[PDB]
Amino acid sequence: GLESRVSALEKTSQIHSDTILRITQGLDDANKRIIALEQSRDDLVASVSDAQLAISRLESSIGALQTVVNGLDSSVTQLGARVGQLETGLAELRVDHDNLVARVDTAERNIGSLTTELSTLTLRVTSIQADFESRISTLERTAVTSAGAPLSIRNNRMTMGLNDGLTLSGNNLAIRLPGNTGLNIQNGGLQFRFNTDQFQIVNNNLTLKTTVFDSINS
Amino acid sequence: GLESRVSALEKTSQIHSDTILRITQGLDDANKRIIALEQSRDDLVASVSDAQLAISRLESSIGALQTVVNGLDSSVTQLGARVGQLETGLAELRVDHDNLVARVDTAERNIGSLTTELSTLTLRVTSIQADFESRISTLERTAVTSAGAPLSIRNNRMTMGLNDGLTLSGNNLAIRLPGNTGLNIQNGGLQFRFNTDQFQIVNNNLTLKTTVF
Amino acid sequence: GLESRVSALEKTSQIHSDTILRITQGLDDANKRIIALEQSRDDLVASVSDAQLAISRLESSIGALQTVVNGLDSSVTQLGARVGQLETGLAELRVDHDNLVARVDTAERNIGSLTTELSTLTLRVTSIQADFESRISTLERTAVTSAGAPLSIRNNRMTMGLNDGLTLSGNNLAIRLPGNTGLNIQNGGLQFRFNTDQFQIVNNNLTLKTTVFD
Repeated sequence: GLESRVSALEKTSQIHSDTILRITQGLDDANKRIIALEQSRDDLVASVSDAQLAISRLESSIGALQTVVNGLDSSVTQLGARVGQLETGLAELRVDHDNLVARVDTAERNIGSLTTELSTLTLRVTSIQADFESRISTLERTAVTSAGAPLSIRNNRMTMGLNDGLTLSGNNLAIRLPGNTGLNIQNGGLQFRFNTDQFQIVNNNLTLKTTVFDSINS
Repeated sequence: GLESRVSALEKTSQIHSDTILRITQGLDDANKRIIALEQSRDDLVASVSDAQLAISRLESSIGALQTVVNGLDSSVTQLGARVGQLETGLAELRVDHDNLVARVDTAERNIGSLTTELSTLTLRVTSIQADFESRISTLERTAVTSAGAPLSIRNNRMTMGLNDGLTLSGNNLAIRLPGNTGLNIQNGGLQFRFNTDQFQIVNNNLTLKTTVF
Repeated sequence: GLESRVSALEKTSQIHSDTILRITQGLDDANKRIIALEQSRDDLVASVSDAQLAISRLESSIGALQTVVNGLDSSVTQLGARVGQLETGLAELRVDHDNLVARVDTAERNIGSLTTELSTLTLRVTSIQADFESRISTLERTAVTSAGAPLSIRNNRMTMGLNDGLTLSGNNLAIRLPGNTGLNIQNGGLQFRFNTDQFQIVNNNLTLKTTVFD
């Protein structure tokens, strides 16, 4: 009856008491685990906040590096064009210098050639001047350029003027003896001629012979 | 009395059972949600640790790359100075070459004139030598340089030496006949003169005239 | 007895009601804190995921930049080698040009000395030509190169041909009178001689003296 209803309550009350104590232990365990979770949350928020700032710094550093590198790339491209032209320019100036060196090599050979050719010609002029000076001089000292009477010169020709009594016989000067007056060229020269029965020569004087008048005296 | 007290206890006891069951249900659900949070927490810790390590590596590699980019920047600057010096040096040498070319241009033009003027002078010396050689030798072959007696040369003048018997009549050679000895220049030359009543000529001999009785 | 048991149950029933309410308050506190942790967890997942995505992007950028930088380093090295070859080349051309400048410096001095020597010789040749021309043509105009008889030239020597009657007394032209014929060179020239007791000269005529007949 009423004792049965009380006994049933006491039975349930003991179960309620045991279950309440178990729920309390479980709720205490859940609370501790929540605190540990809130601590982990705070640690994670701080680590993530630090990681986010570090990432932002890395993005600034990388972005600044990319621009510096981009600049370096253009400068290297400009220097590559400048070295390329410098190698072309130096190759051209070397070809131009070598072509000029060949021209100087030819000019040095032509200068040396003119030096000996002029030396030969200067020596030749000295040789001709000396030989001709000596030859002209010999002629000037020894050639006949004037003459005294009976000789005369007209246009490089010398002639001899002769008066009557002197003439040319063959190629020679001779004594002219016209007619017959007792003069003759004989016995190597000029001789006088006389009748040898009438005349004689005594002391180189014409003399009448001693016997001339013998026929008259007889 | 007790029936009402027990009845009240029974009513509260039934409410307690129902609330206890709902609380157990709630605690069970809270426990399941705590487990999921602990697992999520473990996964976050692992991923944050991995993120920190990766950041640390990015910091190291950016730093090393900055050092290399700094070294590259200085090299590009040093090369830029060297290139500009080479560009000036080549432009200076091209000017110095072009000026020396102009000096060779005149030298080549001066050699060409010297070669021409020497060639004309050589032909002139040959021309002068041949003309004078012929003229001198003609004079050396034909000119009178000596003479035999009665001719003599003194200071380029030729004279004729004359003995008594030969003289000048004007500028002509003549026979000298001093005084009157019967010799005379007449009838075109030398003749002997005699009295024509006392002498005659027979075979070019002076003869006494026959009519002298 | 039974009333003592009822009173024991009532006391326990009130303790149960009070603890149930405290557990209800505790469980409610737990649920609020769980909801907040779940939302914080969702935000952390989103923020960690954003950070992981940002990290992988930086890793790609660093990898790509390192590639470019190594290429640039390779490019600067080759350039530095070309620059060094250009420097040794320009220094070689400068030496070669300055050695040619010295060769042109001596060649110009040689050309100048050769212009002087050729100019001096040209004037000298003209002087020799003018002096010799005058002297030669003076000899050509005045020198004796031919002679009329009795003068004759043989090998630049002039002689005079003489017939009998003409000879030489030393270097002088003389009349030759062989033997004793009455002719003699006396009183400055040619005279005829005669016996002055038998002959006389009257009007330059040989005459017999009157005394010869007596």
